[PDB]
Amino acid sequence: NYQPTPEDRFTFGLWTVGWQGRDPFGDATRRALDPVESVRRLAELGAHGVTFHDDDLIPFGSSDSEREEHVKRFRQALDDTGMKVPMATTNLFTHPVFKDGGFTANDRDVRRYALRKTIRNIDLAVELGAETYVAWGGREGAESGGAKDVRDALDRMKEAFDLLGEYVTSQGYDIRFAIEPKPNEPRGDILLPTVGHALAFIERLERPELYGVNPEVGHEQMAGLNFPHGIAQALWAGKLFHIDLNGQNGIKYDQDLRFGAGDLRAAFWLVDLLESAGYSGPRHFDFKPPRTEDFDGVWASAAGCMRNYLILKERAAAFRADPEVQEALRASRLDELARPTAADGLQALLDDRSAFEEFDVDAAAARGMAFERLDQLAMDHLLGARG
Amino acid sequence: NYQPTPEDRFTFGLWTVGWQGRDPFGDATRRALDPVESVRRLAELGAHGVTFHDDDLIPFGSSDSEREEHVKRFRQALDDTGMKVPMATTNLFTHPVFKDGGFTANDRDVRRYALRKTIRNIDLAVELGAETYVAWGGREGAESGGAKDVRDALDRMKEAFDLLGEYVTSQGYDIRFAIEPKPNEPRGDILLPTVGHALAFIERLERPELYGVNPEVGHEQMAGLNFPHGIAQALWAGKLFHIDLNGQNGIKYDQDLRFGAGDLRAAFWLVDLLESAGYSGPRHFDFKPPRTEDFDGVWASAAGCMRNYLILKERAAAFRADPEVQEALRASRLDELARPTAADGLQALLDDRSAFEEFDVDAAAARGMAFERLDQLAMDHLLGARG
Amino acid sequence: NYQPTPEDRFTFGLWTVGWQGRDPFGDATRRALDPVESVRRLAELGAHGVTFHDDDLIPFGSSDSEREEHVKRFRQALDDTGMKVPMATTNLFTHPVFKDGGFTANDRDVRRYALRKTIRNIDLAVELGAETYVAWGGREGAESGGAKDVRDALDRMKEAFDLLGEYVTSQGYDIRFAIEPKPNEPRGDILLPTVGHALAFIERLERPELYGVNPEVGHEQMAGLNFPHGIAQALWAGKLFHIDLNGQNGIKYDQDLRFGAGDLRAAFWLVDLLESAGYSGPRHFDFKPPRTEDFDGVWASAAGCMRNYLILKERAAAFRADPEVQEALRASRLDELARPTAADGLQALLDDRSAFEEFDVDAAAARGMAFERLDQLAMDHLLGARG
Amino acid sequence: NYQPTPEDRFTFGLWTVGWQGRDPFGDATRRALDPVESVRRLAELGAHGVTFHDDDLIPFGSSDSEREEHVKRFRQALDDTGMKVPMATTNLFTHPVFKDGGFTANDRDVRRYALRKTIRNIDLAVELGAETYVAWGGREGAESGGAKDVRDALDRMKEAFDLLGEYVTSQGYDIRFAIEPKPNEPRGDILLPTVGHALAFIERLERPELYGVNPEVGHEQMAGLNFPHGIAQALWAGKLFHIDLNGQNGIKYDQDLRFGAGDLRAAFWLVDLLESAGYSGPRHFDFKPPRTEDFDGVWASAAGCMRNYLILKERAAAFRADPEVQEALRASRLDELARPTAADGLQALLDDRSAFEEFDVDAAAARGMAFERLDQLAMDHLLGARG
Ligand SMILES: OC[C@H]1O[C@H](O)[C@H](O)[C@@H](O)[C@@H]1O
Ligand SMILES: OC[C@H]1O[C@H](O)[C@H](O)[C@@H](O)[C@@H]1O
Ligand SMILES: OC[C@H]1O[C@H](O)[C@H](O)[C@@H](O)[C@@H]1O
Ligand SMILES: OC[C@H]1O[C@H](O)[C@H](O)[C@@H](O)[C@@H]1O
Ligand SMILES: OC[C@H]1O[C@](O)(CO)[C@@H](O)[C@@H]1O
Ligand SMILES: OC[C@H]1O[C@](O)(CO)[C@@H](O)[C@@H]1O
Ligand SMILES: OC[C@H]1O[C@](O)(CO)[C@@H](O)[C@@H]1O
Ligand SMILES: OC[C@H]1O[C@](O)(CO)[C@@H](O)[C@@H]1O
Ligand SMILES: [Mn+2]
Ligand SMILES: [Mn+2]
Ligand SMILES: [Mn+2]
Ligand SMILES: [Mn+2]
Ligand SMILES: [Mn+2]
Ligand SMILES: [Mn+2]
Ligand SMILES: [Mn+2]
Ligand SMILES: [Mn+2]
Repeated sequence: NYQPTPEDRFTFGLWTVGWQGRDPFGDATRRALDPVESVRRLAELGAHGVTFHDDDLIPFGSSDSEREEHVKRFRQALDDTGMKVPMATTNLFTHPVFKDGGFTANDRDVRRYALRKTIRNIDLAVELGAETYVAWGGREGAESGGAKDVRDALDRMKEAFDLLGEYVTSQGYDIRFAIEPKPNEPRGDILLPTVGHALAFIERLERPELYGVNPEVGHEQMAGLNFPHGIAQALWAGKLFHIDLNGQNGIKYDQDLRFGAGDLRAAFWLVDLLESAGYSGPRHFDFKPPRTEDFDGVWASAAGCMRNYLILKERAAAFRADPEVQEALRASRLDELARPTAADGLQALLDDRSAFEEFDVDAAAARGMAFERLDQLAMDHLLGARG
Repeated sequence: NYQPTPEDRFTFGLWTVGWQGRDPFGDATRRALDPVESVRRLAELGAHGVTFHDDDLIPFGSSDSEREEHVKRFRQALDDTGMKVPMATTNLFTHPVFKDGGFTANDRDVRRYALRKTIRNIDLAVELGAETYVAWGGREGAESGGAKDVRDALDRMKEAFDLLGEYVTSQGYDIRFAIEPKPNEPRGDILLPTVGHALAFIERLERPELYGVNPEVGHEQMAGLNFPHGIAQALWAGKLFHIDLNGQNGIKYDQDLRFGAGDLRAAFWLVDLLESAGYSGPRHFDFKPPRTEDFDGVWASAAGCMRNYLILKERAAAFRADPEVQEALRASRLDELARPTAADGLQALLDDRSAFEEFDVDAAAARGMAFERLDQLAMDHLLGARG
Repeated sequence: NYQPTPEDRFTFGLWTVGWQGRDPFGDATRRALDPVESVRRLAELGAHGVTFHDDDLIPFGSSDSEREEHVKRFRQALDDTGMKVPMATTNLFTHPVFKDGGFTANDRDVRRYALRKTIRNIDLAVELGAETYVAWGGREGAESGGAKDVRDALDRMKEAFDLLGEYVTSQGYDIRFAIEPKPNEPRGDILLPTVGHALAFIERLERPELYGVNPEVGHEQMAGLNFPHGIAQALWAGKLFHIDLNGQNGIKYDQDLRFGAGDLRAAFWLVDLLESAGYSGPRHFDFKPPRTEDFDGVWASAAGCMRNYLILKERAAAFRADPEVQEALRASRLDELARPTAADGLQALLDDRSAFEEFDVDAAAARGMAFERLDQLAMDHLLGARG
Repeated sequence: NYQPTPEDRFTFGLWTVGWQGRDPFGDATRRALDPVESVRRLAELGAHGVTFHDDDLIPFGSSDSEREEHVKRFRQALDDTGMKVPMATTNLFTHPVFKDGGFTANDRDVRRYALRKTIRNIDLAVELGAETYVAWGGREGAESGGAKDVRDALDRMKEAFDLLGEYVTSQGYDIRFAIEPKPNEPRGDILLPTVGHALAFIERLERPELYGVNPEVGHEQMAGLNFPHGIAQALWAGKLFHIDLNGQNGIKYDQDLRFGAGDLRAAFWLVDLLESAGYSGPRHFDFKPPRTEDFDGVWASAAGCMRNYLILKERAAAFRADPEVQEALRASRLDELARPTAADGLQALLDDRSAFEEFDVDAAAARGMAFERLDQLAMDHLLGARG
């Protein structure tokens, strides 16, 4: 059971399985993977596709012809396997020139360079068939309060994304942008640190319809936030364009554990939500096989990502289909939450004495919500302990 | 030095100095304060004004005539002292009926009751001259994932605020709404948990211009977020309608320490920002004198709030006026952050070979940002150690 | 399946199911429970026993004869049901007199009073057959740095516990003490904030053998610590005298969720450890049924505590009995971790050239730990997805 | 003012100022520093000394004669400048062989290698005159629960430290060990994660007198703990052998900011404590100049460490010498905290009716602690705002 196939739409970044294990306190524990080899290994495990930063696919500073050759070999592997490229992104974080940011570097020349590097990869992404272009502003931020005027920085951020929107519109490209929040690391505080901040920012862009969010499980958890709540807000706004799936154990460094590790209950409620809402985008994993692992462990970790999603999907589906759960949901008045509070309108509400003057506050207060019983039914379903 | 006067616009909630010291593990340590007495004591310390929830001023369940009498006595104290009431709010959290929320309770009758309780206090607030009406959804949330469908809850939240907006518009009242985020406590996760989430939500209301945010120092810090960054985003959006000032030591329960306690450097950078941006609203303190304190300690704690703001204001002003700091800010290219990245437009950027083909990436990378020197000048100014 | 019986040794505090739902922002949602009624309800659910603070059983300020009568009625219920009282504790936190602590209050008279209140309840506990007496220093701490000289406070803490040890020794009582850490709440920082700090402190008492720890799942998680690691250290030291079981979602206020809620994987690894190590003490639940719940929800929440332990016990047992897991544990060299590094002694180690001069560092480095495969087998067992 | 001299005993690790700026998301921004150059630059800024890991001074895998030459050149720089080497440590974290630990690696051969690498550097440290040898178990831990049996791991940890203690005793070396805790990073959870856990562990070693702690400001703050409280416990136990000074903004990745940055009030209370208790060891800075900085910024950041200590020292000293503060400390009964609760003994306490039967609980409860006034005097002193 729980065998993935390409129709489950599981995708992986090249940088995930290709992570060599260099951390801030130690050297690489694994050799570099050829992108072609990752493509084939992932196809064999049942993945749908891969994603890339520019610099994962084409070594930084490659000539135009080295570049052609890298793309050609990759494209051949995609053709041989049937793997897709639904998303791409830019590396605006590794090279030293990006030490104070890309789009919001204090140096204007760096900001211009960041835009040009990005635009060149948008052309490549469209050529490979990507529908979503992710921006992760990992260096946009500060360690000290005087270093970054945040209002000016947001003006620069909006300028950058507006220009990118003008570019795609002018070229007639069919690609949308997704902003990936993260609250900190590697900068002390990162700009647009949560899904909320990103959603609010998007509404001030010149063409807000071209921009959504790419939330990551572990990033929101680094701020102690409820990830399924955040995703529900993004879905409610119509802005869940892509998602990064992984695990995280609490408020600490960005662990990027395989999906299902970390906060397992939150993973269950995330799956429940994605599947109930009909999210139809890629189930993308942004994870790092731990540096303890050899190559066999790398592939085992990747497989476990997919396995854990398909297990949780089954459990959530059983939960929602259970008539005893359906009855519980009514006992807890989930049905009533979905009805309008005042479809009769404001004047009717104001004239309704059962809403205030004659509302029996004590009787309403005495009614239990029956949430603990509901939650235990959810636990029993997750654990497969329904007698 | 550092004596406040009413022109500094310092305000306090009645619930702040009036907090009796009941916590989840212990009984009250102080007797209840009469609102009239708080008004006079605060006027003597140099405050500008007070704020209230409905239930702080009028005991829950008062008759129409007890209500009149409470308001009359309060109004007399305001007239005797010259104190203003710039803000008011509703208690939709204390009474048991609000155990699952007000605006987003699963029970529809409770939601209607929450709206009616709110509207009655909006009329009172306008009569007392409040310009801002705060909403803190402290019970809107969940302890378990199945208890609250978050999409439906946001539909209900938007319904409630839309109706309030219709009400104020229809009455011709000159009052705006400010949403006060908090990430958790007393619910396991609270809806709209940060300034970002609140800002994004506001953009989906029918009349977004009537709604802003009332961010609180300690609340954003409960998610480990940078408070001055959050306020800069709110100012950038034009939505900083009011602010709650206090202190918080990290990610834990909501401490509500006096302003300046907690993260002192963040307090300095907040003051710097508010004063540089010309925020002209109330400097409102939402703090709890610790339960260790008697009445003399209560007034000492309140006075310290004001004192610490005026000290930090002086230090920030000295920082920004220091020519050596002005030179540092140029050395760190803050000037350049404020200039447009590409006022020449997209086509010019694309044709500019100095932005990419001929950009010397190594030379740009080698340039230091000089941020540590700048930050030490900021430290020296804060500490009054400029030789 | 998963029906508890008294032989599973599940115990509950009277304050758990008896929590009325008063939180720092709201009033009680449930009426007070008679201790006799809790005893009978818990006996019917299959619990083994109950625990109490002095003030849960005997209202503060009771006369000697009211006291007798309270104890008599409780004792009758214990006799009627077969319920035991394995643990007792003192309330040194609720009454205002304890606002700055009990054992470490700055006022010496309060400290003496705290000792006398404690000793009176130790006599009661011994009469009811308790084997463990818990001390939770919830008020021992500070909100500000100058308020508490911590060295003097630790001298006072050690003085208090030494005196209690002298008391029990002098009376010939067969009772041991267990210190329950918590890092913060209701004080800004609490003394002995983690299991580590408590263990270290115990070693400086005059009779360290009489003192152990009473760690609580949610408390260690409030500091972002791994609870099963902490318990392993306490077991290694021979100091796990009692345990508090509950759930907690990350670094925030003390939630006291039912056991199994919160961090579900950590619950699995805790059960695995307790059962593998042969912990033979009570499985005590210190939880709060959420205030959303009526009485039916209270009992459902309590039942779920027990259910979730018995499910996890079964899953952990299946994990460790699985031959494929046993083989995995060898592949990951858990066997080798259990062997002495240098049973040959220091000189032999120093003369062993295969340990250094001729150690092939590259070959050792290339070996994968196979941890991800092991962890996925653990996941599959937890979820009941072993094909 | 605030010019350091070698008598202030400020020390720096070679790895601090020598950090090249490689982080988990980016390449180095600065070239490698020769240790000789760091020694001379630091001597010019007024430092007392430097500290080293084996691998900072002697490139891993050096021959015996390269090794001699590295040590000779370093020793010459020490002789030229008058700089001391008070502390040394081992790198048991960088090389891939240490991916699962040094002392607690599951592979027994790695554990033996870790011991031999350590012993070789203890000989070097003694030759250079170090009095303290630090052990930071950065790789001792796990990402998953099944990977590390923690009891066995602690047996292995104790074995390793016992053997080191036997080694130094047998050689007659005058050097003590200090364990440096950290709660996580680069492992998901690290063993002995706080000062408490380390202190408790030390008490189970064969010769506990040879072992103390090397607490780091930012590490304890990564668990949300109060650093001055932790240090007070270490001083109370007589185990503060060395300290790492730096700054950290809350619960996140290990920032290693310059001292005084981060939580500035905690820095003030730490300085107050160190100076009041007469700590006479090195004031060692374990900080990372941010990667935004060039070499000029590196030296500015290092200088700021020292400056900020000397400013805080002056402010704390002024605080404690202020007669108005001395009077406040009596008003808050700090004097009484320092007196024994029951120097009269247990029987006298039991017979003292003023301790219980006739204690007026209400009168004691009504007395305010006056802590807020005290804390504001502390604030005013820190800020230099005493009129
Ligand atoms: O944006 C693409 C990716 O870039 C980097 O690898 C980030 O660490 C990751 O979280 C993000 O998803
Ligand atoms: O909204 C008004 C106030 O209501 C409550 O007292 C909250 O605890 C507080 O943070 C908020 O500012
Ligand atoms: O010590 C007994 C109990 O006292 C209080 O109720 C605490 O909140 C709880 O954690 C502790 O277990
Ligand atoms: O133990 C010596 C040092 O080793 C490493 O550099 C650690 O990151 C640091 O915290 C520690 O102080
Ligand atoms: O470019 C205008 C900008 O200039 C600043 O005052 C920089 O000093 C900003 O805070 C504002 O967005
Ligand atoms: O009222 C329509 C709503 O109904 C739900 O499906 C409730 O099941 C929501 O998730 C959506 O906002
Ligand atoms: O009672 C002796 C004690 O006195 C203090 O100096 C109080 O000033 C302590 O820090 C020490 O433990
Ligand atoms: O070496 C004895 C050790 O063996 C284990 O059971 C390993 O299975 C430990 O938990 C204990 O410390
Ligand atoms: Mn991540
Ligand atoms: Mn990601
Ligand atoms: Mn607050
Ligand atoms: Mn507030
Ligand atoms: Mn608890
Ligand atoms: Mn407990
Ligand atoms: Mn560190
Ligand atoms: Mn350190």
